[PDB]
Amino acid sequence: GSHMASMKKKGSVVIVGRINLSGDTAYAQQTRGEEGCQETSQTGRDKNQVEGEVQIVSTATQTFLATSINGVLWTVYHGAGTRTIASPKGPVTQMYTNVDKDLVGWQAPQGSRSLTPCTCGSSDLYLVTRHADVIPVRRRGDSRGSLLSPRPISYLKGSSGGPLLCPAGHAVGIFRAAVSTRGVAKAVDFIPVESLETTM
Ligand SMILES: CC(C)(C)[C@@H]1NC(=O)O[C@@H]2CCC[C@H]2OC/C=C/C(F)(F)c2nc3ccccc3nc2O[C@@H]2C[C@@H](C(=O)N[C@]3(C(=O)NS(=O)(=O)C4(C)CC4)C[C@H]3C(F)F)N(C2)C1=O
Ligand SMILES: [Zn+2]
Repeated sequence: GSHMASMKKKGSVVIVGRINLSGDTAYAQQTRGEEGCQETSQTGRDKNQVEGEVQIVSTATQTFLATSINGVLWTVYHGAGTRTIASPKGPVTQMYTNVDKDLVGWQAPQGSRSLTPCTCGSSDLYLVTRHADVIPVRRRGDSRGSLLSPRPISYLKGSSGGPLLCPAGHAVGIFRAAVSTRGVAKAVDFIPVESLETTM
């Protein structure tokens, strides 16, 4: 538009839940409903206590995941764009932005826990989805892995930004895109943790 006085501001990304991995059972928890999410996106002020490594995040139009690794909350650019994230003292600007990698990052929220970058060199991985499904993935290249059991794309939608983990629970990568044919996801593409470590 040409009328700057009425130009709108995009809201903040908002943490609305988490994938609980602290015990023997993975499960999703919601920490904020849709109305409170809307309010928090506009103010950028989120007073909720943050816990865990994998957050469920939302904008006005999308929901996806974000994963703390080495004190940075990482997610995908196709979800967050250049948006700030809401925090107790207001909006927080991204400290990493790389559209070529489909990658953004903010300082990790106070109270969050960070995953350690994997140095195991192992190819037996586990994808964690927004529904707290743990999906075995065999690593097939620097940024690719195959599902041991393929599943319709619907079961992976909304899990970009989530982690691929090694058998020891280290972060190996961030889920970016799916490889699907006839609607069935047979493989996943992820941002390797080394690419995060280079971006850092
Ligand atoms: C056909 C398909 C499955 C839709 C698509 N496959 C696909 O493109 O595969 C090719 C071949 C193998 C790698 C990939 O190379 C292209 C790179 C794509 C990309 F990822 F780097 C990407 N960079 C962007 C940078 C800037 C702006 C937009 C971008 N858009 C991108 O990709 C787009 C988005 C990405 C996506 O849907 N991700 C997921 C997801 O859950 N999102 S989400 O949470 O619902 C949501 C949309 C709320 C945020 C995990 C997959 C879930 F659904 F399984 N896409 C399309 C796909 O996965
Ligand atoms: Zn490891």
